[PDB]
Amino acid sequence: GGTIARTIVLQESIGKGRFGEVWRGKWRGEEVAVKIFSSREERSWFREAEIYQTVMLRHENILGFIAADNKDNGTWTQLWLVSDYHEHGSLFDYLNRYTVTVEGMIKLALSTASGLAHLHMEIVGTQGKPAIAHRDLKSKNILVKKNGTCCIADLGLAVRHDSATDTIDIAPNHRVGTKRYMAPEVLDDSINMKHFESFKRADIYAMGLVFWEIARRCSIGGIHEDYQLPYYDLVPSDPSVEEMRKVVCEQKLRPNIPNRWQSCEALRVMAKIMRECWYANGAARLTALRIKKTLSQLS
Ligand SMILES: Cc1ccc(Oc2ccnc(Nc3ccc(S(N)(=O)=O)cc3)c2)c(C)n1
Repeated sequence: GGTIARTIVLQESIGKGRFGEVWRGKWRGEEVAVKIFSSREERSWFREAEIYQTVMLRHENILGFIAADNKDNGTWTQLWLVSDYHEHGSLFDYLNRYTVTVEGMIKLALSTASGLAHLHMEIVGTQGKPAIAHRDLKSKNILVKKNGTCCIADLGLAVRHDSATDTIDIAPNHRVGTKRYMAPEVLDDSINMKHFESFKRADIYAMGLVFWEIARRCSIGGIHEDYQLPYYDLVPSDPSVEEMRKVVCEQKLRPNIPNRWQSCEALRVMAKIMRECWYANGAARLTALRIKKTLSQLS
C-alpha cells in the first residue's frame, strides 16, 4: 500500500489557510505537518506540489517538503501535502508571542533573506534550479524553527523562470498575493509581468515590511514596540487594493521607522535595509543576495 498518507495519523487541527486545511500529524512516530485539500482544490494542490518538487529546491530556510499524496477515507478523496513540522508556527505567531534579542532579530532576518536568496537564485545545469519568485511573502508564510531560524513556506503562488527561453512557467494573474504586502507596482498594475526581475523585486518590498515587523520586537534595555502588521496605522484590517494603493502609491507612505532604532547599530543596519526595500522603483531595491551578505557581515 501507499507509504505516506496511508500511514499518517492526524492529531491536531492547526487551521484553515487560503488553500488547504492544516493539521499536525504523526508519521512513523515523527511529528509532521499536513495540508489537506479537497478534490475541487486539485489545481492549488497540484501547483503547490509542483513548486515544492522543483529540482534542487531544498535549503534549510525553505520548508522541508516530504510528499504529495492521495487519501481515500471510503467516502471522499483527500489531497495531501506533507511537510516537516515546526512547533513555533509562523513568524507572525512568534513575533506576537515573543520579543527578541539583537542576536535573535539578526537570525530571523538573515535566515529569511537566505531563504529568499535561494528561491531567487538560478542554478545552471541539468539538475540546475530555476529562479523562483514567491509572490505572497509575509510573516504568516514564514515558519520559525526550534533553532531560532526561519523557513519560507506557502509556495503555492510562486512563479518559475525558464532562463533558456525567458518565459515564466505560468500565465500570471494580476494581484494574487496578500493585499497589505503587495508592492506599489502591483497595487497600481504598472508591474511588467513579462519581466521576471519584476517578480523578484516585489518579493524584496514584502521582505522589507517583514523585517520591519521583526525589528519592532527587538528588545534592547527593556524598550521595544508592540507587535503590529505593516500599515496597521494607515489602513483597516482586510484592506482593499484601493485602500492600500492610496497609502502606498498616492500618499507614498511606508511603515514608520522609530527614533529609538538609530541608537543601535543592528537596528540601524536593519532600518537602512527596510528603506532600500521600500523604493517605489523596484530597480533601485536591494537583492536578497545583497541583503544576505549585509546581515552576514553584521552578524
Ligand atoms: C506543504 C505544507 C504542509 C503543511 C504546512 O503547515 C505547516 C508546516 C510546518 N509547520 C507548521 N506549523 C504550524 C504550527 C502552528 C501554527 S498556528 N499559527 O496555527 O499556531 C501554524 C503552523 C505548519 C505548510 C505551511 N505547508
